[PDB]
Amino acid sequence: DPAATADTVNPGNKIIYLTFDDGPGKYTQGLLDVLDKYNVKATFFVTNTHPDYQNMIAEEAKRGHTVAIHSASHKYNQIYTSEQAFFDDLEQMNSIIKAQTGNDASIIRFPGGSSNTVSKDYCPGIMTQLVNDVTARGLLYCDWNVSSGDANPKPISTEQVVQNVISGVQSHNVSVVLQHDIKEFSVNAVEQIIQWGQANGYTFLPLTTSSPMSHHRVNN
Ligand SMILES: [Mg+2]
Ligand SMILES: [Zn+2]
Repeated sequence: DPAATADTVNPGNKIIYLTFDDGPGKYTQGLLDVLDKYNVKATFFVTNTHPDYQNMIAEEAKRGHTVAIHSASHKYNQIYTSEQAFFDDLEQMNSIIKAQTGNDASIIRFPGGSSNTVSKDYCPGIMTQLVNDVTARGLLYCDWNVSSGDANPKPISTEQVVQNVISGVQSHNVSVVLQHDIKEFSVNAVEQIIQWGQANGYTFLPLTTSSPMSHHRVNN
Protein backbone atom coordinates (compact mmCIF):
# COMPACT_ATOMS: atom_id res chain seq x y z
CA ASP A 1 0.00 0.00 0.00
CA PRO A 2 1.64 3.27 -1.19
CA ALA A 3 -0.27 5.08 1.57
CA ALA A 4 2.09 3.63 4.20
CA THR A 5 5.27 5.15 2.85
CA ALA A 6 6.78 8.65 2.97
CA ASP A 7 6.32 11.08 0.12
CA THR A 8 9.23 11.49 -2.23
CA VAL A 9 10.69 14.82 -3.27
CA ASN A 10 10.00 16.03 -6.79
CA PRO A 11 13.45 16.22 -8.53
CA GLY A 12 12.38 18.71 -11.20
CA ASN A 13 11.98 18.27 -14.91
CA LYS A 14 13.98 16.48 -17.65
CA ILE A 15 15.78 14.26 -15.14
CA ILE A 16 17.99 11.26 -15.98
CA TYR A 17 19.15 8.75 -13.41
CA LEU A 18 21.90 6.72 -15.09
CA THR A 19 22.09 3.35 -13.33
CA PHE A 20 24.49 0.44 -13.73
CA ASP A 21 23.90 -3.23 -12.80
CA ASP A 22 26.05 -6.25 -12.24
CA GLY A 23 29.44 -4.62 -11.52
CA PRO A 24 31.93 -3.75 -10.37
CA GLY A 25 34.19 -5.23 -13.03
CA LYS A 26 37.14 -4.39 -15.27
CA TYR A 27 35.40 -1.50 -17.07
CA THR A 28 34.08 0.27 -13.98
CA GLN A 29 37.16 2.42 -13.32
CA GLY A 30 37.01 3.80 -16.87
CA LEU A 31 33.28 4.54 -16.41
CA LEU A 32 34.05 6.43 -13.17
CA ASP A 33 36.61 8.52 -15.07
CA VAL A 34 34.01 9.42 -17.72
CA LEU A 35 31.44 10.37 -15.07
CA ASP A 36 34.09 12.57 -13.42
CA LYS A 37 34.93 14.16 -16.76
CA TYR A 38 31.32 15.43 -17.04
CA ASN A 39 30.83 15.92 -13.28
CA VAL A 40 27.84 13.51 -13.23
CA LYS A 41 26.76 11.20 -10.39
CA ALA A 42 25.13 7.84 -11.08
CA THR A 43 23.80 4.84 -9.23
CA PHE A 44 25.51 1.43 -9.05
CA PHE A 45 23.52 -1.69 -8.26
CA VAL A 46 26.39 -3.96 -7.28
CA THR A 47 27.23 -7.65 -7.03
CA ASN A 48 30.13 -9.73 -5.84
CA THR A 49 30.43 -11.57 -9.17
CA HIS A 50 33.91 -10.14 -9.82
CA PRO A 51 35.58 -9.89 -6.42
CA ASP A 52 38.89 -8.83 -8.13
CA TYR A 53 37.20 -5.39 -8.50
CA GLN A 54 35.51 -5.20 -5.10
CA ASN A 55 37.45 -2.06 -4.08
CA MET A 56 35.61 -0.20 -6.86
CA ILE A 57 32.61 -0.15 -4.55
CA ALA A 58 34.66 2.04 -2.18
CA GLU A 59 35.67 4.23 -5.14
CA GLU A 60 32.07 4.60 -6.35
CA ALA A 61 30.99 5.92 -2.97
CA LYS A 62 34.10 8.09 -2.53
CA ARG A 63 33.39 9.79 -5.85
CA GLY A 64 29.85 10.66 -4.82
CA HIS A 65 27.82 7.96 -6.58
CA THR A 66 24.99 6.00 -4.99
CA VAL A 67 25.97 2.46 -4.09
CA ALA A 68 22.95 0.15 -3.99
CA ILE A 69 22.38 -3.62 -3.76
CA HIS A 70 21.78 -5.92 -6.75
CA SER A 71 22.87 -9.31 -5.40
CA ALA A 72 25.99 -10.88 -3.94
CA SER A 73 25.81 -14.05 -6.03
CA HIS A 74 23.50 -12.90 -8.81
CA LYS A 75 22.39 -16.52 -9.08
CA TYR A 76 18.65 -16.63 -9.73
CA ASN A 77 18.48 -20.32 -8.82
CA GLN A 78 19.90 -19.57 -5.39
CA ILE A 79 18.44 -16.26 -4.34
CA TYR A 80 14.88 -16.93 -5.46
CA THR A 81 14.38 -20.35 -3.85
CA SER A 82 12.99 -18.79 -0.60
CA GLU A 83 12.58 -15.42 1.15
CA GLN A 84 15.30 -16.56 3.56
CA ALA A 85 17.78 -17.30 0.74
CA PHE A 86 17.05 -13.95 -0.89
CA PHE A 87 17.75 -11.99 2.27
CA ASP A 88 20.82 -14.05 3.14
CA ASP A 89 22.23 -12.98 -0.21
CA LEU A 90 21.02 -9.37 0.10
CA GLU A 91 22.64 -9.12 3.54
CA GLN A 92 25.94 -10.54 2.28
CA MET A 93 26.01 -7.83 -0.37
CA ASN A 94 25.08 -5.13 2.14
CA SER A 95 27.91 -6.29 4.40
CA ILE A 96 30.44 -5.89 1.59
CA ILE A 97 29.07 -2.42 0.88
CA LYS A 98 29.43 -1.53 4.58
CA ALA A 99 33.01 -2.93 4.66
CA GLN A 100 33.95 -0.92 1.57
CA THR A 101 32.06 2.37 2.10
CA GLY A 102 31.40 2.56 5.82
CA ASN A 103 27.64 2.72 5.25
CA ASP A 104 24.74 0.34 4.73
CA ALA A 105 22.82 0.39 1.47
CA SER A 106 19.36 1.98 1.34
CA ILE A 107 18.20 1.03 -2.17
CA ILE A 108 18.14 -2.26 -4.05
CA ARG A 109 17.34 -3.52 -7.53
CA PHE A 110 15.95 -7.02 -7.76
CA PRO A 111 17.78 -9.27 -10.22
CA GLY A 112 15.56 -9.44 -13.30
CA GLY A 113 13.60 -6.43 -11.98
CA SER A 114 10.71 -6.66 -9.48
CA SER A 115 8.73 -7.72 -12.58
CA ASN A 116 10.79 -10.85 -13.27
CA THR A 117 9.12 -14.21 -13.84
CA VAL A 118 12.24 -16.37 -13.72
CA SER A 119 11.69 -16.48 -9.94
CA LYS A 120 8.50 -18.55 -10.69
CA ASP A 121 10.76 -21.44 -11.61
CA TYR A 122 12.19 -21.42 -8.08
CA CYS A 123 9.44 -20.13 -5.77
CA PRO A 124 5.99 -19.18 -7.09
CA GLY A 125 4.77 -16.01 -5.37
CA ILE A 126 8.14 -14.94 -4.02
CA MET A 127 8.23 -11.50 -5.64
CA THR A 128 4.86 -10.52 -4.18
CA GLN A 129 6.29 -11.44 -0.77
CA LEU A 130 9.67 -9.81 -1.33
CA VAL A 131 8.42 -6.34 -2.40
CA ASN A 132 6.56 -6.34 0.89
CA ASP A 133 9.48 -7.76 2.92
CA VAL A 134 12.00 -5.30 1.46
CA THR A 135 9.65 -2.43 2.33
CA ALA A 136 9.15 -3.76 5.89
CA ARG A 137 12.94 -3.77 6.24
CA GLY A 138 13.07 -0.07 5.40
CA LEU A 139 14.64 -0.64 2.01
CA LEU A 140 13.70 1.07 -1.28
CA TYR A 141 13.79 -0.72 -4.61
CA CYS A 142 14.02 0.66 -8.13
CA ASP A 143 13.32 -0.85 -11.55
CA TRP A 144 13.75 1.31 -14.70
CA ASN A 145 11.80 3.02 -17.48
CA VAL A 146 14.51 3.38 -20.19
CA SER A 147 16.10 0.29 -21.71
CA SER A 148 19.55 0.58 -23.19
CA GLY A 149 19.21 -2.75 -24.99
CA ASP A 150 22.55 -3.83 -23.49
CA ALA A 151 21.17 -6.94 -21.78
CA ASN A 152 20.59 -8.86 -25.05
CA PRO A 153 22.43 -12.22 -25.29
CA LYS A 154 23.86 -10.94 -28.59
CA PRO A 155 25.49 -7.56 -27.86
CA ILE A 156 24.46 -4.47 -29.82
CA SER A 157 26.84 -1.73 -30.85
CA THR A 158 27.92 1.19 -28.75
CA GLU A 159 26.13 3.47 -31.19
CA GLN A 160 22.94 1.46 -30.81
CA VAL A 161 23.12 1.82 -26.99
CA VAL A 162 23.52 5.57 -27.43
CA GLN A 163 20.45 5.76 -29.70
CA ASN A 164 18.38 3.49 -27.43
CA VAL A 165 19.00 5.57 -24.32
CA ILE A 166 18.51 8.94 -26.05
CA SER A 167 15.27 7.85 -27.67
CA GLY A 168 13.94 6.19 -24.48
CA VAL A 169 14.66 9.23 -22.26
CA GLN A 170 12.51 11.43 -24.47
CA SER A 171 9.47 9.41 -23.46
CA HIS A 172 9.74 10.45 -19.81
CA ASN A 173 10.04 13.61 -17.80
CA VAL A 174 11.95 11.56 -15.26
CA SER A 175 14.00 8.65 -16.62
CA VAL A 176 15.76 5.76 -14.88
CA VAL A 177 18.12 4.19 -17.44
CA LEU A 178 19.27 0.57 -17.13
CA GLN A 179 22.81 -0.20 -18.27
CA HIS A 180 25.35 -2.78 -17.13
CA ASP A 181 28.86 -1.57 -16.35
CA ILE A 182 30.25 -5.08 -16.96
CA LYS A 183 29.60 -4.54 -20.68
CA GLU A 184 32.39 -2.63 -22.36
CA PHE A 185 30.29 -1.55 -25.39
CA SER A 186 27.65 -0.08 -23.10
CA VAL A 187 30.11 1.72 -20.82
CA ASN A 188 31.58 3.25 -23.95
CA ALA A 189 28.18 4.78 -24.78
CA VAL A 190 27.93 6.82 -21.59
CA GLU A 191 29.99 9.79 -22.79
CA GLN A 192 27.76 10.49 -25.83
CA ILE A 193 24.64 9.92 -23.71
CA ILE A 194 25.80 12.59 -21.24
CA GLN A 195 26.84 14.98 -24.02
CA TRP A 196 23.42 14.67 -25.62
CA GLY A 197 21.48 14.96 -22.37
CA GLN A 198 23.39 17.98 -21.14
CA ALA A 199 23.04 19.69 -24.54
CA ASN A 200 19.26 19.09 -24.51
CA GLY A 201 18.35 20.49 -21.07
CA TYR A 202 18.49 17.25 -19.10
CA THR A 203 19.95 16.97 -15.58
CA PHE A 204 21.78 13.79 -14.50
CA LEU A 205 21.21 12.82 -10.90
CA PRO A 206 22.05 9.91 -8.54
CA LEU A 207 19.19 8.06 -6.81
CA THR A 208 18.70 8.94 -3.17
CA THR A 209 16.21 7.92 -0.52
CA SER A 210 14.07 10.96 -1.33
CA SER A 211 14.02 10.24 -5.10
CA PRO A 212 10.87 8.96 -6.75
CA MET A 213 11.38 5.22 -7.45
CA SER A 214 10.51 3.56 -10.73
CA HIS A 215 8.36 0.47 -9.99
CA HIS A 216 7.22 -2.12 -12.48
CA ARG A 217 4.21 -4.42 -12.10
CA VAL A 218 4.96 -7.49 -9.99
CA ASN A 219 4.32 -10.64 -12.06
CA ASN A 220 5.23 -13.38 -9.58
MG1 LIG B 1 7.05 -13.90 4.71
ZN1 LIG C 1 21.66 -8.17 -13.07
